[PDB]
This record gives sequence, C-alpha cells and structure tokens, in this order.
Amino acid sequence: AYTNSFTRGVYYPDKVFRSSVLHSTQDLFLPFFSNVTWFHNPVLPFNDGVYFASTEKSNIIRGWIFGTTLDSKTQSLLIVNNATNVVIKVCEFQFCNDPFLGVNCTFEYVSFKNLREFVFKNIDGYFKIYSKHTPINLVRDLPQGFSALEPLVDLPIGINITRFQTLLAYYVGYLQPRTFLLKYNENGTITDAVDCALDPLSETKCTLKSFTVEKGIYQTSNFRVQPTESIVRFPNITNLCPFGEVFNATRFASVYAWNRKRISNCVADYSVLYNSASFSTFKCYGVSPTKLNDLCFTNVYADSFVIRGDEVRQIAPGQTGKIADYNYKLPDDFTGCVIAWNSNNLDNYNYLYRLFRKSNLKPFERDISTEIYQAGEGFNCYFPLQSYGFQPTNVGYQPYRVVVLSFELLHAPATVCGPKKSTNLVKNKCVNFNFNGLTGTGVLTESNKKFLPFQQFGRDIADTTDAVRDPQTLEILDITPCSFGGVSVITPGTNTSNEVAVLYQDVNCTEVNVFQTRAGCLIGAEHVNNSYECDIPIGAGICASYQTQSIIAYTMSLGAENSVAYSNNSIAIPTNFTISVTTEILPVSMTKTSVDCTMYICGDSTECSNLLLQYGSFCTQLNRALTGIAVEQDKNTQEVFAQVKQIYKTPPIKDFGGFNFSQILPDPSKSKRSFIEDLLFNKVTNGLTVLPPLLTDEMIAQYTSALLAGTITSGWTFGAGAALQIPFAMQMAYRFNGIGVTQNVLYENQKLIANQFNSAIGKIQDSLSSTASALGKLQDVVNQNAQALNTLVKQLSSNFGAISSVLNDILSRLDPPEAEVQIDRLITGRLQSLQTYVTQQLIRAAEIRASANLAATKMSECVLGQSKRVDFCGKGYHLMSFPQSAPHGVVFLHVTYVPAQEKNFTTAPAICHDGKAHFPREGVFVSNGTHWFVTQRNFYEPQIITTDNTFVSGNCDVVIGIVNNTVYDPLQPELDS
Amino acid sequence: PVSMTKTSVDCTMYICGDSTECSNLLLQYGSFCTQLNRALTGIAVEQDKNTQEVFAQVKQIYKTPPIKDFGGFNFSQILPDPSKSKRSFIEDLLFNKVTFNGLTVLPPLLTDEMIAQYTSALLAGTITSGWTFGAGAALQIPFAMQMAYRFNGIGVTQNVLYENQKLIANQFNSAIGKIQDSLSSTASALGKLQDVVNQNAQALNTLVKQLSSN
Amino acid sequence: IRASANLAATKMSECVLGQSKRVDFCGKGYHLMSFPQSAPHGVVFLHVT
Amino acid sequence: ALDPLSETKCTLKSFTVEKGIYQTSNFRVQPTESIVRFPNITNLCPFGEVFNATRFASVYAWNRKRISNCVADYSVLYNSASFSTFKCYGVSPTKLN
Ligand SMILES: *[C@@H]1O[C@H](CO)[C@@H](O[C@@H]2O[C@H](CO)[C@@H](O)[C@H](O)[C@H]2NC(C)=O)[C@H](O)[C@H]1NC(C)=O
Ligand SMILES: *[C@@H]1O[C@H](CO)[C@@H](O[C@@H]2O[C@H](CO)[C@@H](O)[C@H](O)[C@H]2NC(C)=O)[C@H](O)[C@H]1NC(C)=O
Ligand SMILES: *[C@@H]1O[C@H](CO)[C@@H](O[C@@H]2O[C@H](CO)[C@@H](O)[C@H](O)[C@H]2NC(C)=O)[C@H](O)[C@H]1NC(C)=O
Ligand SMILES: *[C@@H]1O[C@H](CO)[C@@H](O[C@@H]2O[C@H](CO)[C@@H](O)[C@H](O)[C@H]2NC(C)=O)[C@H](O)[C@H]1NC(C)=O
Ligand SMILES: *[C@@H]1O[C@H](CO)[C@@H](O)[C@H](O)[C@H]1NC(C)=O
Ligand SMILES: *[C@@H]1O[C@H](CO)[C@@H](O)[C@H](O)[C@H]1NC(C)=O
Ligand SMILES: *[C@@H]1O[C@H](CO)[C@@H](O)[C@H](O)[C@H]1NC(C)=O
Ligand SMILES: *[C@@H]1O[C@H](CO)[C@@H](O)[C@H](O)[C@H]1NC(C)=O
Ligand SMILES: *[C@@H]1O[C@H](CO)[C@@H](O)[C@H](O)[C@H]1NC(C)=O
Repeated sequence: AYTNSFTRGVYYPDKVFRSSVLHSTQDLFLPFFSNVTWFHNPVLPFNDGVYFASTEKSNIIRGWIFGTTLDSKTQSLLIVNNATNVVIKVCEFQFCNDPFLGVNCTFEYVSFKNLREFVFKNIDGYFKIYSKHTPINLVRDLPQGFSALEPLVDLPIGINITRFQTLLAYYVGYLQPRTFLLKYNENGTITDAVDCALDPLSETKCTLKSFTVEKGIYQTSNFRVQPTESIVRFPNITNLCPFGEVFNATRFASVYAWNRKRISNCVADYSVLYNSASFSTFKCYGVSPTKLNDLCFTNVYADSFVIRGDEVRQIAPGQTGKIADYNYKLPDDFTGCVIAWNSNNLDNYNYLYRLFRKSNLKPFERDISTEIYQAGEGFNCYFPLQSYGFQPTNVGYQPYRVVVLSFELLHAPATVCGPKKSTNLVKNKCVNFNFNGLTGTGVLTESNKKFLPFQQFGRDIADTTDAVRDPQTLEILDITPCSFGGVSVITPGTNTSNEVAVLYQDVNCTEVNVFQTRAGCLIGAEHVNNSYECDIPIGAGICASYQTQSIIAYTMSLGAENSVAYSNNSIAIPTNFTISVTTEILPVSMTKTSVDCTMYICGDSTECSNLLLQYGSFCTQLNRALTGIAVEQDKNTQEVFAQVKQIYKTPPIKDFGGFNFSQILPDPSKSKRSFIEDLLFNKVTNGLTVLPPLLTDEMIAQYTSALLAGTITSGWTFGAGAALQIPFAMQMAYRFNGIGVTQNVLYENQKLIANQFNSAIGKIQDSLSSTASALGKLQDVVNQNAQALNTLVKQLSSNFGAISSVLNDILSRLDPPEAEVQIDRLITGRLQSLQTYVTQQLIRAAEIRASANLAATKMSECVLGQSKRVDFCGKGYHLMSFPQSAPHGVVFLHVTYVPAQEKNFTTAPAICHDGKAHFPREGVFVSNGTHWFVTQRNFYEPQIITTDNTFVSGNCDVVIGIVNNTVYDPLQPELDS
Repeated sequence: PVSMTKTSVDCTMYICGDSTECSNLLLQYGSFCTQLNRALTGIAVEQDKNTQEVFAQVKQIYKTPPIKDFGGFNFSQILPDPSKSKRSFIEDLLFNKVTFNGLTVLPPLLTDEMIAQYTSALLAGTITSGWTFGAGAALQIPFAMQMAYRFNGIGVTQNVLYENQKLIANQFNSAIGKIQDSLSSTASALGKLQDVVNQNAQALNTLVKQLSSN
Repeated sequence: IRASANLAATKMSECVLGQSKRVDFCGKGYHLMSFPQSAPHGVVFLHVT
Repeated sequence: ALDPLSETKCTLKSFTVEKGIYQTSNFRVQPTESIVRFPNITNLCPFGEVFNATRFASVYAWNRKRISNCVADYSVLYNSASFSTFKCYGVSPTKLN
C-alpha cells in the first residue's frame, strides 16, 4: 500500500543547537517520496531501522515487541502504561505465547484528531525514543507539513533489533543510510529538509548546501556502471596439493640444512589449515591469514626447519640474531606467512646451529660447512656447529618448530590456486572478473594481439594489466573498464521551476525523452534543432535553456549573424552616439589574515610545541610567507590608491558644467562616501586574525574621495604634476580630441551630452542597485577567502586519519607514547592543510596582484590620465574613468564613446581636381550620391573639401580608385571673390 | 600559448578509485581531495574563461562576400577554405604540422570547428571594416583606405602608399607565400605551443606513473 | 598561461581589434595590423610591420 | 628575555635591527584558573542499599543486581570506619573515582 511522504521521518541527529545555519549529516533516515506500509500484528523486519507513524483514536495500541527473535529467547522490549504508571524495559519477563498483560531484568525503568509519530531505535546500547503529537483534520493519508521527532529520553538497554510487531491503522517505513541536509531556523528548530538521494535537483541542492540553488551546471557525483555479474577465471589445475606432506609431515630437517621444495601444479586449500588450532602463531605479512583461500600464486617455495623458542621473533623480515646472522636469514621485504606450532609436544641431540662465520648470508641462501672455525685445521679451531639442548626428558627452553610459506608473487604461468570455481565467460559486460587473482571491472573482448608463447599478460603505461591470457582456453582478451564520469545536473533555477535535466559526460545512451550528443547522453532535455544564445554551457556547443514551459537543448548561437556589406566603394559613418559606461569591477586586495602554528594547530599545548620544534623552520617560514602576503596586500593598496601625494578637495560650488556628480561626489552625512559608494557598501556584504588594513574603511574612503575629486576637478594635470584646474567643458573637449573628434561638435552637443551623462549615471544607479552581478568578482573573492578560512577551520574538526580531532580529548585519553604518534599524524595532516591553504593564498595573492597591477595601470593611465588603448578602459573609444571605493576592490566608471546612428555613403580612396591627387589631413572622403564631402572618422561632420583639410600631391594616373572632384581652398575665394 | 587541455581529474578516481574502503579512509582526511577537485574544476572553468576572453570578444559572426576584392591582397591562405572544416590553408597546415584512469579530458566549450568560426568572424570583420567592427558598428572601408590610415598612424603619408600600391600588394602576397613556405618547412615556429602541450602531457604521464610508484 | 593569455587578449583587442602604437608590442618595427589564425589550444599572429 | 629591543634582536638573528615593525611572539592572556561543570548529583544510585546496606545474603545465594544510572561515591568507603578493612586489588584505591 504505497503513500506520499513529503518530509515525514526526520529526527534530530544530536543535541547541538544551531541558529540560521544549514547542516548536512548522514544517518538512517526515511527517504523522501518513499511509499511506506499502510495497515488497518505482523512481524516486520528492522533491517536498518523503521520509521513509525501511528494514528491512535482510542489508545488501542499499548506497546511493541522489539528484537531479533522476539519469542522470549533473548531480551525483548516491552512498554506498557496501565493508565497510572508506565512500565518500560527490555526485561526478560515471563511472556505468554503471544506476549500481553492481563486487562535477567536489565533495565529498571518501572515507573483523526492527533497524529502520533514514533521512531524506536537503539544505537551503541542507548535506546533513542523519538515522538511527536500534533493535531490534524484529515483521514486520507499523511498531511502536508514538516515535523522533527525529538528524542525525549535516552535508555541504556543494548539489544539487537531486526523484527518487531504492533500490540493493539498505522504506518511503518524503513530507514536507510542516506545523506540528508537539515535547515535550522533562528529559534533553533528544523523547518525543512532535502534528501539528496531522491532526484538530481535534490542532489544539486545537497552539493550546493542551499535550499535555493542558482541556475547553472554543477557536478554532483560520478556515474559508474555497476557489475551485473561475477566472472571467475582460473586454470584447470584441479590437482590437489600435498600440503599434508609439510604439515602432517613426520620428518623435518634442521635449520643448518633447511630443505626447500618448489610447489607447482597444485590446489592451495588453506581452509582447514587456517581453521586448525595447530598453529600457535600465524603471522602473515605479505598476505592475510583469512584471505588465503582466494589468492592464487604462480610459483611458491616451502621451507622446513627447526628453531628455538626465544628466536620466534627472528623469523621475520628485517630481523637479526644467531640464526638470522650466520645460519639462515629472511628477506627484508619477504612476502608470505610464518607458521610456528606449539611443538613442545611434537618436537634428541640432533638439531644444529652455527656459531661463527664470515658475515651474513643472503636471504634463502643455503650454506653448508662443517669446519674452518673463526679463530679457535685440527687446532683449537674445530667443528663450528653445536647441537640444541633438547631431550625427550626435557616453556621458553622447549622446542618450537617453524614452517615458512615463502609466497613468490612473481609474474608467471599460474600453478597453485585456491579452491575456487570457474564461471562462464561473458563479453561486453562490466562484471567483477577474477583472472588468476587479478580483479576489477571491465569488458572482456576478443583481442587481436599476438602474444608470444612465453609472454603471459600485457600492460599499459599505467602499469595496469591491459590484456590477460585466459588460462583455461588460450586466448587473449583486452581489459577495458566501461563508461564512467562525473554527473552534471542542469537546473534552470528553483526560483522559476523544479524540472531539471541530466548530462552524462562522454557516455553513449546505450549504457544508461533521451538525446545523445557529442558530450555524451543527455537525459531530461528535449533536443531542439533551433539555435539560441545560451546561458548554461553543456559541452561542444550544446546548451540548455528554459523556454515555453520546458527545458530546451540546442546548439549555441555563435552570435547575432550579421553579414557585413563589405565592398569596394561603400562605407558607413556614425551620425549619433551614446555615452554608455560599464561598471568594471576588479578586486585589488584580500583580507589580511595571519595564522600562528600553535594557535591554529593545537593552541596552548606544550607537547605540541615540543613535537613541532623538531619540524625545523616550517613555522617561521609559514609566518614569514603570511606576513609577506599581508604586506603585499598593503603594498597593492598603496600602489592602487596612494598614487597622488596631495589630498585635493572640491570647491564649495558644484557647477560641474551641468554634469550631476552628486551620485559620485562624497557625502559627509555618515564615511565621506558617494551615493554609489554607499550603495556598494550596502550591496556588498582560532589563531586567525583579520589584521586591519593600513588604510581602514574611513581612510580608504577619504583617499578614494580625494582621487575622484582631484580627477573630476583637474582632469589629468593633478597626476601629471601640480594640479592645474581646468573647466570640465574643456576637459571633455580634450578627451574628445584624444579619440579623433573635434571640440566644435561637443560645444554644439553640450547640453544633450550633459543630459545623456546624467541619464547614464541614473541608469548605472538603477543597475548597481538592482542587479548585483557587476560586483560578482568581488563577491567571488570574498566567498573564496571565507571558504578557505572555513575549510582551514573545519580541518581542525577533521581527524586526518587520527583517532579524533579534539587534541584536548586526545591528550587526556591517550598515554604519552601513542599520543606522540597520534599528535604526529595530527601535525602532518594539519600542516599539510595549512600548507595547501598558504600555497593557495600565495596563488590568489599572485592573481590578485596581477589584477591589482592591471587596475593600478588602468587607473594611473585612465583616471590620472586618459587611456588610448582599444578596449582597455571599456568597449569603444575611451574618454575618462571615475573610481569608486569598494570593499577589497575598486569600481570604475568607464566613460566611452559608442556610435549609434549610421548612413550609407559613397566613398573613394582619393580625389583628383586638376591632375593632382588630394588627401585629407584627418578625416574620410565620402559622398551622399550627388555632392562630395569630407568628415571625421568617428563622427559624421560633413564639410566642404578645403585645402585647410586636404592638400595637392602627385598625379592621378597611378593611383587606383581615385575619382574626379572639385576642391575648395579657403584662400581661393579670398583671392578671386 | 592560449589554452590548456582541460584535464579534469576526480580525486578518488585518481588516487584509489573504485574502492569503498579506501574512499572511506580518504574521507577521514577532511576535504583535501574535495577542495582539490573544486580547485581543479576551477582551473578547468578558468581555462574556458580564458578561451572566451581570448576568442569570443565579439558578439557577431561576420562573413566576407563571394568576391575576394581586397585590393589585390590574396587572403585565401588566411581566409577559411569552405571546400573542406571551415579552416584556412595556413590554419589547416598548423593543424597538420602539429598533431582512461579517472583523468578525463573534458571537451572544450569551444570545439575546433567553433574556434575556426570565431577566428573566421574576427579576421573577416578585421579585413572588411578596419577597427570599426571592434569600436562600434561594423563600418566597411576600402582596404586601400585602411592601409592609408595605418600608414598615417605611424607617421608616413599615404601618397607613397598610393604611388607604390602595386609593389606593396606584391610584397604582401610574396610575404604570405614566404610564410606558407616557413610554416610548412620549419615547424619550429610552433615550438612554444609544442613545449606547452608536451609539459602538459609530461605532467599527465608523471601523474599516471605515480600510480606505478610504490 | 593566464598571464600570457591576458597578454594575448590585450594584444588581440589592441592589434587585431585595433592598432597598437607601442613599439615592439606587435612585433619588431612600426605596427600596422595583425591577423589571427586558429591553433590547437593556441593562436598565431601575422604582424604586418 | 630582557627587553622588547632584545626580543627583536633575538628573533631576527642579528645584533643590528633596522627600522620597521616585527612580530616576535604571541601575547596570550593565560587562563587564571579552571572551572568544571557537570550535571547535578541527582539520579544518584541506590548505593546506600549496597554501601550503607543493612542486610546481605549467603555465599551460595550470591545474586547479581544490575543497577543503572549510578553515581559512585567512593570517598565514604575509602574513609569508612565502620568497615575495618579496605584491601583493594584491581586498581589504586585513591583513584577509584
Ligand atoms: C592430518 O592428520 C590427521 C591425523 O590423521 C588427520 O585427522 C583425522 O582426520 C580425518 C579427516 O576427517 C578423520 O577421518 C580421522 O578420523 C582423523 N584421525 C583421528 C585419529 O581421529 C587430518 O585430517 C590430516 N590433515 C589435516 C589437514 O590436518
Ligand atoms: C541621438 O539619439 C538620441 C536618443 O537618446 C536622440 O534623443 C532623443 O530625441 C528625440 C527627438 O526625436 C526625443 O523624442 C527623445 O526623447 C530623445 N531622447 C531622450 C532620451 O530624451 C537624439 O535626438 C539623437 N540625435 C539626433 C541628432 O537625432
Ligand atoms: C542629481 O540627481 C539627483 C537624483 O538622484 C537629484 O536629486 C533629487 O532632487 C529632487 C529635487 O529636489 C528631489 O525631488 C528628489 O527627491 C532628489 N532625489 C532623491 C533620490 O532624493 C539632484 O537634484 C540632481 N542634481 C543636479 C545638480 O542635477
Ligand atoms: C546630398 O547632400 C546635398 C547637400 O545638402 C543635398 O542637397 C540639398 O537639397 C536641398 C533640397 O531640400 C536643397 O535645398 C539644397 O540646396 C541642396 N544642397 C546643395 C548643396 O545643393 C542633396 O539633396 C543630398 N542628396 C540626397 C539624395 O539626399
Ligand atoms: C546480538 O547479536 C550478537 C551476535 O553475535 C549476539 O552475540 C548477542 O547475544 C545478541 N544480543 C542479545 C541480547 O542476545
Ligand atoms: C569592386 O567590386 C565591384 C563588384 O562588381 C566592381 O564592380 C568594382 O569595379 C570594384 N571596385 C573597383 C575600384 O574596381
Ligand atoms: C546600407 O546598404 C546595405 C546593403 O544594401 C543595407 O543592408 C544597409 O541596411 C544599409 N544601411 C542603412 C542604414 O540602411
Ligand atoms: C592569388 O594568387 C594566385 C596565384 O596562383 C592568383 O591566381 C590569384 O588571382 C590571386 N588572387 C587574387 C584575388 O588575385
Ligand atoms: C554511609 O553511612 C555513614 C555513617 O552514617 C555516613 O557517614 C556516610 O555519609 C554514608 N554514606 C553516604 C554516601 O552518605
């Protein structure tokens, strides 16, 4: 009986208070939209926890029986209240056949209209009961709303639970170990949650840690093709190996003449050998004592010899002693296991050992000599070998026999495998294959490789096995894992819709409305053959958008296709223009953070200081790097603002040629900042210390005010040298003369361009107030700094592989010896995190210093002067820039010249009047069809062609494209007329 | 050098991919490979941003008329060839003279054909309208007049240009021919890009052989 | 690569999209105009000087 | 350890210190004392029924009593005069708590 579950089945993960923050935890929860079970006393499993939703009207339900067997075999839960006293326990009470009450006791706790939810779970021996009583007027199903079940009391019972039944309309679900995102309000309660295991939209919400995610594409997880079956491939070597001939062996040799037997064409069944208690010690180093039955070796050696009791530790890689020195030594990197019995009962003057010898012998080497003593042939120097002091009449002095299984894992034709069963071979199906111990996921295809009779398998550059010769049937098969890649979700924005699309990167649709593109398989978006200017990039020019509504998938429009009318004698000249300014925001500085080794890592810890003193000059180096970053931030601030020595002020009058500067002029009402600057300040908002900048908010506002005021009052002379005041009209005239247009058209168009600049400042006001995307770079820099800080802090809460993350707990819990290595691991992890942080900080400082040098050059050559570089101070011919203060950044007001209206005109490369070619001083030769004119390059100012604008030069029968014309000469009227 | 190959490497998939126990053990290291993945995807999106800022600086794709009347200046060596992708002779020569373990190379947002189209738009608008296509509206201008203004930009009068335009066009054409000869014979011109891509491939091969390291 | 890419974007917006007057910025000699061409992960210029 | 000038000289590894500002150590107000906060003595074990108990059982009728949520006051037993002997094996009698 399926049913909807909006948000029910949520409980507090712990007893920690949180205010207006989002915390994500993983615990046994009821997934969203997970149909539960509806009823109207079945024993239902408790595999991973169940969520209970009860609808009681007459208290028909009194209790439950929780456990695994729940048949009076183990302790079973009982909770009853006889209307006056509540009895709660897992008490081993004398339950009836069907346990009830008339209408070994470990826990002594013997004390519709409303929806009663319950969560009965036990973890780490402490029973956690959750409950919630809320009214409702509905009888169909679970209603709309959210409720977090509160753990009222903790009960130390410590009982297993896998089955349960109801003792009497109720609902039962199932908890699963999924990732959940919880939201806490200002009062400290949970209002809503998001399960990021439901759908890609919730996955995106989960990976962004926000209930409302912005429109775009985000990587959430990795799409992996799960193995559909399991292939076992081993050769037909069913010949059982006589391991009894070495374990049940009645004969063994001494250590001085240890015999070795090569083992091949065998079946290694380590099951009975491992399960037998005959092995007093089973110390496997290269392999595992329990994982022996599944491995398969190519060739191994078996060595048998006898050793004393105290020398058992000497049979190990990297050991010394009498035997390990002069009789028999093991490899320092020996792989295998050592078998030593309590042979006191099993294993007498015939066990020998060497005493004197030249030097150590190589591992697995056999040296046999019965003469040539060290110092003291028939002289004092004699038989250098003595027997052990054993006897059938004779704990530590008793003999212990040792056997070593030297497991040689060298690449060779497999001969000794474990007792595994081979399966049929499938192809083109990623499964859990096992080729002579080699496991993995991939496809088994018939390869065309020509393996040589001795070469067994192939490898790639990655040292991974590329091909494997099937040991049963001699064929060559390639190993190639099938599709995998990150999962990217396309969300148009939760503020608009909740319909999303999924993009599989470089995966064909045969493996996972379905569309296949160059980037892979696209699911959730309908393919569209049309083209639009997209916003969410998909890959290879594919794009997604939300239009009339659904998600459309299309190839991107490379731009508004405008085939130009290029020709030999056609030209267009601007007649109207718009003074449009662009808010170019460039971050210049960062938060001057400083970090101390002790305070950050394990502040106020003498043991920490003593252990870190052994790490050398890491601390002084890191502190020097961070102080250098801080002083470099200060130097960038100086180089970008403190470029003018004197602080200029505006006159009491504000007759700025009709230009309204009140939005850019400082306001002393507060911080002497402008209106735009005030809005920017309003629209932009442990061991670590935020060092105050050398120029704090007030001083930096004062200096930016000085900069912009000196600019608007004196053009560029204040930066060139002594500040020479100039009228703003003449300043605009010079800025115009700096891009190739004369001042006459200005002083004609003055009132209209003043009104245009005013309306432009107003539109910039509106934009900077409404759309906060212009300050996106500053917001990203601030968020990156805050995220790096939060990461550096949350690393302090991570374990770094240690037992815990609280140094206080660690030092109060662990003994000094183990605490040394634990704090060493902690120092390694925390110093690695701090090194990553400081390297990323130096990287961000390098990029911010690049952008800061760019901003200083821009301001020193564009505000202090006038940039002439194309597209350096905004699109189009640049006029002037006005700076504005910004938190850790700078805002520019790039006054640019942009053409608006054009006209088609007939042109010619030159004109000929009397056999001589004429050329303009500064302009363009054009015509409107019947009369010829000459005008500027960036504005249509048609004038008669005067010799004050052209000149006579050369001839006309060598130049191409020249046309006839009549030239004006401002002295020729004077002479003739 | 302009862009890098977009090496996107999943932290887990590289270090000990396809292992639940090892992923759980790496989870104990905080957000080392999480922050590392975020930083590497930041490098990827930043490379795409660089590609955009270096190529997609215009919002209009321009095309030249079928008549290649550029005043005698051959451009088919630099103008895209529609007989094949939409790349030019020099571009095709450059494409010809220069040629699976969790390290996935994400395809660029701007593929080879789209980059060819961007380059076509840019150089076509240039040769057809001087600087007006970048300043404001694309105001077409005679190429001879454009050369005249360029010469007036360095301090020489266009009179000598129009007297010696035949020889100047011949010199530009012979320079295009010599540059064809060079970019076809001596491939050391793209040595910078070759060393960049070789450093990228060497870093990748080092990262791969590290899995072979113990 | 990003510093050289800012350099290349400036060179293009100043030399293809316009005409730099900085000496030794668009190649040796007085600059006239440049022409970009598609290159794998890169770009080349034809600096007319 | 004498004066800030000497502190700068000793942290800069030199006898001559040029003009400037230098960070020598970390000034930290050390904790003046310690404070221990823990729940009430409530939820106290019925240890009076075993420690100050009146009646006990025989040797062959030793029954186990699983008492839960207890507070182990051992000072009274450590200093008890009504109990003549306090011989303690498993741990140290002074660190029973
Ligand atoms: C090693 O030798 C012992 C001694 O014979 C073997 O144990 C006997 O085990 C078999 C197997 O079931 C029984 O049928 C016999 O009855 C056992 N002997 C006695 C006296 O009860 C043992 O199987 C041999 N192999 C190993 C690996 O221990
Ligand atoms: C250049 O364009 C501007 C557009 O802003 C023109 O200004 C407008 O003139 C018309 C007259 O037909 C008025 O109706 C509009 O209200 C004006 N715009 C604003 C914002 O007030 C300007 O006239 C154009 N220049 C020329 C010479 O035509
Ligand atoms: C500059 O523009 C501002 C608009 O931001 C003008 O201020 C307004 O002035 C009028 C007339 O007194 C008031 O009714 C408005 O309330 C003002 N605006 C605001 C937001 O308060 C200012 O007068 C302009 N100055 C010049 C010299 O043109
Ligand atoms: C090209 O420009 C000329 C110059 O203004 C235009 O000639 C004018 O036409 C008006 C008609 O209303 C006459 O009153 C003027 O005397 C003419 N000017 C001259 C200098 O003769 C001419 O009309 C324009 N051509 C077109 C097709 O618009
Ligand atoms: C819980 O299961 C374990 C499994 O070995 C078992 O030993 C234990 O006795 C069980 N608990 C109870 C109360 O029986
Ligand atoms: C430009 O091309 C057109 C195409 O028809 C041609 O008529 C004209 O003569 C050309 N220009 C010159 C100056 O030859
Ligand atoms: C100039 O002529 C071209 C080609 O006829 C045309 O596309 C364009 O719109 C004309 N310009 C104006 C301003 O009408
Ligand atoms: C380009 O050069 C070739 C030489 O093979 C010539 O035939 C062709 O006419 C030239 N292009 C133009 C537009 O003149
Ligand atoms: C136990 O009894 C003795 C004797 O009256 C008394 O001193 C002691 O305080 C009692 N124990 C406790 C925990 O009060």
